[PDB]
Amino acid sequence: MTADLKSLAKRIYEAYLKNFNMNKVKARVILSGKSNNPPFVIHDMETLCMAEKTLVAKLVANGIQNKEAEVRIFHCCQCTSVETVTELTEFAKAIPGFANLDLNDQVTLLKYGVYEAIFAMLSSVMNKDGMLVAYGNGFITREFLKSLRKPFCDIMEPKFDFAMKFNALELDDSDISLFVAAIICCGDRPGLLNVGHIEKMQEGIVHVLRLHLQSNHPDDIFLFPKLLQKMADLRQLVTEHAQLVQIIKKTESDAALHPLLQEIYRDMY
Ligand SMILES: CC/C=C\C/C=C\C/C=C\C/C=C\C/C=C\CCCC(=O)O
Repeated sequence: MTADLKSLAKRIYEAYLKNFNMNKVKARVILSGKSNNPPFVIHDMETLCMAEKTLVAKLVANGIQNKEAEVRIFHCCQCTSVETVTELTEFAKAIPGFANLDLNDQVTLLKYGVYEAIFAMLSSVMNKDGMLVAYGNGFITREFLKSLRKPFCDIMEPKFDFAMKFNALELDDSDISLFVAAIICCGDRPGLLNVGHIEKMQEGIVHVLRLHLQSNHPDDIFLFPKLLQKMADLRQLVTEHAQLVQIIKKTESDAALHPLLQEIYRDMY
């Protein structure tokens, strides 16, 4: 007559496999070079423009009215975030207690948590040379993103830096699913109404995470505190990312921000 924490961990993992279009196994199969619709490599302007014509044709169907390359890239980044936000919102229903919260608290938790979760999961599609994009159908190089004009070259590099260290922890999907659930369940988000119930939701999911890591990673006795630190690092990465997005908003008139993301950023930090 106790909670079955192993079963809860499996429920979380299954919800993550169902709700996210990309997972670490799927990404690694693509990244390894394994036969139908392999990713198109974007390493320079020529290959960016070829990939766009095949994979996002509408965005470049405007002739002389097409936006600048960097702005098109930023638009594609935002489309990816909007999709991942939708996936995270459905995933969160699997977290014990989340769907029992008031709707406004669900919204606040997702508002602060989504970009932390986005950058954690992005590590799964990154290696030291580049990252998968467009539902696994493109691979854009880290050097190409660094070559973009300021401020757009400053978007991805800190995320690659985070990812290389995160990937060295050698987490699998069963671990990452619980880490993402724990990110969402933070009782210290600004503006929460029912802090007490959220704190107990957080305690429960972090307990599931700690026990799972103990079992799944017997070789790394500090993995749990390492991941607690990664959550704090992600909060700082998101604060800095939001500051850069605000610079883009103020100084780049063509880089329209999608309304869902503007709402996430509004009053965030
Ligand atoms: C063929 C063109 C398609 C894709 C290549 C262009 C851009 C890369 C796409 C996605 C990159 C992945 C994640 C985006 C990272 C940070 C989010 C920045 C925008 C935001 O603040 O929501």
